[PDB]
Amino acid sequence: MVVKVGVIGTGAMGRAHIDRLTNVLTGAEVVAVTDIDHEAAEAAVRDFHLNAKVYPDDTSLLQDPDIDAVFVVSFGGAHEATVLKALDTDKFIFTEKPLATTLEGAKRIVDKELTKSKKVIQVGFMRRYDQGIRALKEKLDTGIIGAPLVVRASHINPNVASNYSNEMAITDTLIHEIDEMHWLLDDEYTSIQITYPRQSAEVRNEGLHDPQLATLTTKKGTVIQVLVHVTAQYGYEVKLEVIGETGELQLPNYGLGPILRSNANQQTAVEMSWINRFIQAYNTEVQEFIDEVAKSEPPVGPSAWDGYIAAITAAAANRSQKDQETVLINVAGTPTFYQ
Amino acid sequence: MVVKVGVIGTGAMGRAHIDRLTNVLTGAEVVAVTDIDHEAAEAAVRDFHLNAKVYPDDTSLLQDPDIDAVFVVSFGGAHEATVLKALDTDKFIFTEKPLATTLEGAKRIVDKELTKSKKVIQVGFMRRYDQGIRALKEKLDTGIIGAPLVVRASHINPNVASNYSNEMAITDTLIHEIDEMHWLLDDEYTSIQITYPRQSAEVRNEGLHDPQLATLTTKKGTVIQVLVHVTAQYGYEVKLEVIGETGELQLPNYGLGPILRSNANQQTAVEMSWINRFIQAYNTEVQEFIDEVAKSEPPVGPSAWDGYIAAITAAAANRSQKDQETVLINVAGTPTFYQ
Amino acid sequence: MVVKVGVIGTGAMGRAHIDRLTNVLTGAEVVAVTDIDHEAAEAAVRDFHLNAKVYPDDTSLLQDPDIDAVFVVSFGGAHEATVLKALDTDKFIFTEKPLATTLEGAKRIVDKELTKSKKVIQVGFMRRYDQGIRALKEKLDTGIIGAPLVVRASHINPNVASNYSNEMAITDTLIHEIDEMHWLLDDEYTSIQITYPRQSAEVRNEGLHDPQLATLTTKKGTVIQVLVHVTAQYGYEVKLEVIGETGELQLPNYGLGPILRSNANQQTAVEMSWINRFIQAYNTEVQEFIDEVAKSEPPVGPSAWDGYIAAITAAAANRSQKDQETVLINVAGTPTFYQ
Amino acid sequence: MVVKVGVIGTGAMGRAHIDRLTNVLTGAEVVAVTDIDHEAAEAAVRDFHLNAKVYPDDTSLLQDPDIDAVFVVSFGGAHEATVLKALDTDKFIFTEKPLATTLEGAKRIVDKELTKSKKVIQVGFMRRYDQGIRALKEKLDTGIIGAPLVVRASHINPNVASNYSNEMAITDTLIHEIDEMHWLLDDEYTSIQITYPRQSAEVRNEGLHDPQLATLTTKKGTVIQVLVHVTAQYGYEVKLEVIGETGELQLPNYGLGPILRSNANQQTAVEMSWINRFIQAYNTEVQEFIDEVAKSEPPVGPSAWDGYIAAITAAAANRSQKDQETVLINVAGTPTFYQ
Ligand SMILES: NC(=O)c1ccc[n+]([C@@H]2O[C@H](COP(=O)([O-])OP(=O)(O)OC[C@H]3O[C@@H](n4cnc5c(N)ncnc54)[C@H](O)[C@@H]3O)[C@@H](O)[C@H]2O)c1
Ligand SMILES: NC(=O)c1ccc[n+]([C@@H]2O[C@H](COP(=O)([O-])OP(=O)(O)OC[C@H]3O[C@@H](n4cnc5c(N)ncnc54)[C@H](O)[C@@H]3O)[C@@H](O)[C@H]2O)c1
Ligand SMILES: NC(=O)c1ccc[n+]([C@@H]2O[C@H](COP(=O)([O-])OP(=O)(O)OC[C@H]3O[C@@H](n4cnc5c(N)ncnc54)[C@H](O)[C@@H]3O)[C@@H](O)[C@H]2O)c1
Ligand SMILES: NC(=O)c1ccc[n+]([C@@H]2O[C@H](COP(=O)([O-])OP(=O)(O)OC[C@H]3O[C@@H](n4cnc5c(N)ncnc54)[C@H](O)[C@@H]3O)[C@@H](O)[C@H]2O)c1
Ligand SMILES: O[C@H]1[C@H](O)[C@@H](O)[C@H](O)[C@@H](O)[C@H]1O
Repeated sequence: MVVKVGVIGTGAMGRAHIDRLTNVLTGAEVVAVTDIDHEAAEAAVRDFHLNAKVYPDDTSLLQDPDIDAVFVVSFGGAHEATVLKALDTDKFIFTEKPLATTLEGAKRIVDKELTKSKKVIQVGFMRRYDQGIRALKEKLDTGIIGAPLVVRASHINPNVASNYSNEMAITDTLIHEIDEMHWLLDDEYTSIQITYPRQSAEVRNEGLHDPQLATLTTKKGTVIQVLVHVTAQYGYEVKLEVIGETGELQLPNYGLGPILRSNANQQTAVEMSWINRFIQAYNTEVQEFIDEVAKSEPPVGPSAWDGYIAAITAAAANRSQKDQETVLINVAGTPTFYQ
Repeated sequence: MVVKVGVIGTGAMGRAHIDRLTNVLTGAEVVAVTDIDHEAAEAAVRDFHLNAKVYPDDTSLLQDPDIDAVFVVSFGGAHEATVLKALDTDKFIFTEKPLATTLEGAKRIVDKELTKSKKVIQVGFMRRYDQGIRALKEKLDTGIIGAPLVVRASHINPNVASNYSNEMAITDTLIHEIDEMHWLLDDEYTSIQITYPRQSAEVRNEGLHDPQLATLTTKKGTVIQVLVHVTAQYGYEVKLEVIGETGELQLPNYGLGPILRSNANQQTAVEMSWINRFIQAYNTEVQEFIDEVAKSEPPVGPSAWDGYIAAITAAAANRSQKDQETVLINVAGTPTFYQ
Repeated sequence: MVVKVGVIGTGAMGRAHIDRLTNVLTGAEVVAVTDIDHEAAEAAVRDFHLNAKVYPDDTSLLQDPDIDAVFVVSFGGAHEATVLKALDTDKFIFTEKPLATTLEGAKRIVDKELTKSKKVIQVGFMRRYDQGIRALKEKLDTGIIGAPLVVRASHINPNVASNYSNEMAITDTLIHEIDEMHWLLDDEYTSIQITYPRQSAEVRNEGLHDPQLATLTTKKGTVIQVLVHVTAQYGYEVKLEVIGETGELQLPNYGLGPILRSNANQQTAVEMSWINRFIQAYNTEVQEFIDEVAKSEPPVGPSAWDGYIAAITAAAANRSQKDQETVLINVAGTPTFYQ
Repeated sequence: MVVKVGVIGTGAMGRAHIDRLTNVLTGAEVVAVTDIDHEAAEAAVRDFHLNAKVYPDDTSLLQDPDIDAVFVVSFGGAHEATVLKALDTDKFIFTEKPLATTLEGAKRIVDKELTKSKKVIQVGFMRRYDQGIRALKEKLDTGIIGAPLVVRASHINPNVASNYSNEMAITDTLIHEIDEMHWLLDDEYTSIQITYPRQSAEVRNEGLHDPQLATLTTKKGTVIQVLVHVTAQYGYEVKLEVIGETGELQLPNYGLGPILRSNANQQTAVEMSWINRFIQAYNTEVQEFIDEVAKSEPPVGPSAWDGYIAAITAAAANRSQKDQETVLINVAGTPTFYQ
């Protein structure tokens, strides 16, 4: 039997999740939608040929007793309240990142979900589902390179829109690494420091520093060095290297396109779209959520606790962006509810 | 509508197709299976959690009116009779390659299908659906390397089962390249020659020559040199290089796993089976079949005609296997039914 | 103590050898030169600031008692006579390839050398000294991939000059693979066959077929497939893959230049010059010869007998070029003098 | 003419330089040696078949008027006094790194050299002669990736001797990157900071932190992140990546050895010896020195001023090692003498 889904927020990513649920993946149907732009909601039903109700708001959607799960894909600042409303129902909840735009909001969601008899929230950190990143983590966990001492990573994007701010370097971009590293390493963060190399001439946006260097430390002492470079021009690329006691692991060459020998060069195309880079991870992530719902079991993907960790770390990083000083992080031990 | 599927042959690939139809793809349910090994059939039903009938043979399964489409996934030599029996029904038919193991068998199938009012057979030539191979073809077709003069290909398997015969080097293995190159180049064959290099000590099957070299020539004069090496030990690999007038195109190494630096080496894993190497291609081809069946429309993928055309060249190769002499090929034009 | 060298032929490669001997390598001095173009010879003296005598011909140069070794770097057709004269002296002899332009010439040399008390000839087949090619042979010889069954190789050149003939595809280009493969495999050839794929539109030379496919068979059964492509446009490239019973070996990409990420591509440069490609090999080869002469020991590089094997094989290939048919090769057993 | 050389310090590197000068490179002869271990010097003479005088100390050796140049290859701490003595002579001076073990000693040398009628000192920072590193610099200097924003580098070593100390992570290992980067970027340093990640279990030496992270900043604002890992086990490796405004450049994998397909992996060998890694650079660096001396021209390699920059920066690094705090660097303008 089919997992009946409501979607709250039918913009870009909302529509892409609808497409996933409707066209790409198995076992679900979108039967309700809402958007504060009623017209956007109506277009979704129309464009994807859904047999679905358009609700005027989130509150009314959430009272529909036939909806098994909700996807929250509205503006980030709007997640917190909506998630708290859905927690007054029994529905499963897939929220895109962030769990909340403040760490205070995140803690509320955590505290409330912790009052429930079982976990219902999955947060949209898709990196964990990417085949390559997953395969590296698995290899690391065999012990073949010993303990992880240093991690070096890059988050490379070709160009940004007019609306991209200095803070979004953290909240939209580094956030992926923020969720990824503690999971990768099975460790907790103790600090974050953002430093600014010389400013790129390619930056067109007021207040945006690019590139940015993020250094994180963990409780076991692993140091993580992330390069964030969002006006890099050449392509979209995610790089990851783990330095171990006895060896190293890194992500392979990405891409399926051919190797061209021509005009005194050998070359391969580089991905230009993060959308395309992570198509697989999005599919895998959402299919897993649906599969869990379908058997009336809690999600096994990133949780509200993960969302809270990310929120705390992002806020520490936003603080660090002001003065380039190291900010400490102390995250509480995970409630057993979240293991 | 959800397509109700029967699967005939529930070995390695039968199982993989059941898995994908059940857990990954959309719009299908496996409702019946059969295998000459009843235990294998029962194992498939249980391992994939099916509510499926287990029929004692193909003929009984084919006479179940509730089945919309059948998958023929038995030993290659068994496809011919099963496909012919299925053509006595109104079911859609997906057969794995080869269409048959002889030219005469393939021709029987085409002759019978031509008596029907619409086309119902798709053949599992999945290479055409592989994203990398498609990307190479599309780049070739831009003209960037000029005309294709030579193609070099490898079809590498680590080992074979005890039932793998010399003839199967062509009908089970080379058949992929036989179909592929004529699609890739939009050209047809004028000859094939099989030669036998130094026999590997790794061969364990009586009568099997390994490796084998296949030289195919096309009408436009492109020469294709295929290496078939099915006891290679190291891994499963498909390699493709197109030599043009002004450049070259090559398929990249396939791999998701990490690069490991350890013990005086830098290494990456190689796939050990088709099952994972071509998972995308199998998913795509099968989804397309199911989507067509759902509309009660003929398949748009490779046809029994493509199967026959390949069988002509395969039969030529099997003839060449006897004396290592070149065998001429001149295939008939595509009948209107198959255009 | 310094090996005194005379150079016979002071053209492009003659000058390059002079340069090596004078400015790059250790233990030698060019004290005499000759060229049928006297002006070229004088120029070589001035240009390399030599303390050397210019002789009118090879005969007179060869009478200088102070010369320990001669370099034969004239037109290929001139090698035979000069090498035969030099064998009337006790001097060591480095001849560039070919040993002789006919097989009968090569045999005359071998027969004459066999009367001497020690071996004095090294032939300039430099591939054997290329570090990459050597490293591959070495790894092969460890047994790690088992016995070599098939060799796939490419000799890629961007364009040719107007003097380049069909037969030069063998005598100037394939000759390197002809010397290389029997050495690589510790084997003897039994046949060669040249075939012509579709003719490239890039060919501008009368009578030239390009590309050419060369297939060689060996006594142990290994099949060698070489692609010769001399109007390839994109670069100069030497490729080598050995298919073994239990694994494969291939040369890596040549070049030390950086990997560039730019403009939606990842790229490395491709060499356009065979000269640049084989700088190291030429240096290593000549240094070895000099080092042997310095000890008054026989050269240990490719011998007149290797020159003979090359000549017989090349002749067979030029024969095959007429009709694309296989031509047998039965090389006599190696004389103990050459073992 | 032949450059007559004296060598001070005939240990591992001094013997390696003697070997270069005698058996590999052109244009030099070792005619004098000294070592505080007299038996080591005598042994160098025997082992390399030198026609050389053994002197009991540096002072005595420096009085041989037949010596055109001296090589200083003693303990680092002995370089300063010896170089200063040598500057009272007219001989040219090749000193292995470091110029001096204190910045004050380096200044003394600089100050003294500045009084002379020509520059005579070259310092053994061989990285600048490495073909791959040079090719990367050259490409960077074309402007193709825009301005350099960040540099990421690794200095990876398998294991260290029992006498390797924490400070040697800087003075023996990071010193190479210290000289390299300011040259690479044509910039000057403004700061250095050494941080200590998780301590490796592979460390056997009391007080040694491994790995170590070094962050250098430059006047133009480029940030350099170096990973120093000297108990890495797997191999010896130098990595370099330059992140530009519009692209990236990175050094390719080192090695000419083959790609092996075997045992479910594709692999290439990793160098285990620093010696073999930089053999080319050592040869080139020394040949260039000898070629300059042959002409009575000043060296064009790394100078005493480069030695001073390195000593200042190393000193700052050793200071940073105490508390992991950033240390400023402000080197004086380069004297015209050293331009
Ligand atoms: N990689 C990822 O995981 C990833 C990628 C893209 C976007 N996202 C996240 O998805 C969310 C949406 O991003 P987007 O790119 O689609 O933005 P968007 O602006 O296109 O779409 C958001 C939609 O939400 C609607 N909306 C806003 N507030 C609402 C409310 N309270 N209730 C209902 N609807 C509301 C808007 O009208 C709009 O239609 C954001 O949280 C974004 O961070 C995540
Ligand atoms: N397209 C591809 O890449 C790909 C990959 C693997 C296999 N195949 C094809 O799939 C088919 C099956 O191969 P496999 O690897 O699964 O082999 P397998 O040996 O694992 O399984 C074959 C199954 O067929 C059963 N069988 C044999 N004859 C039968 C008959 N008359 N009726 C019913 N069942 C019968 C056997 O008992 C066995 O269970 C072959 O045609 C093979 O060429 C294609
Ligand atoms: N091993 C290699 O890779 C390689 C590379 C280049 C050339 N070669 C060989 O080197 C030889 C010379 O080639 P090149 O490119 O220098 O050609 P070139 O034409 O530049 O020079 C040849 C020189 O030989 C002189 N010469 C001709 N006949 C002579 C004779 N009887 N005595 C003395 N001098 C004579 C010519 O006047 C000319 O100066 C050829 O055999 C060529 O095949 C080998
Ligand atoms: N550039 C490079 O990459 C590189 C590599 C290795 C060594 N080096 C440098 O080479 C120098 C030597 O290192 P090594 O590995 O050969 O060490 P080593 O200990 O093997 O040899 C040093 C030699 O110097 C002798 N010696 C010590 N003090 C002396 C003095 N006052 N006068 C004369 N001789 C003296 C010692 O007896 C010994 O024989 C060091 O400065 C080292 O840092 C540079
Ligand atoms: O049946 C399989 C299948 O066709 C594979 O794709 C091929 O690689 C194997 O050689 C063959 O035995």
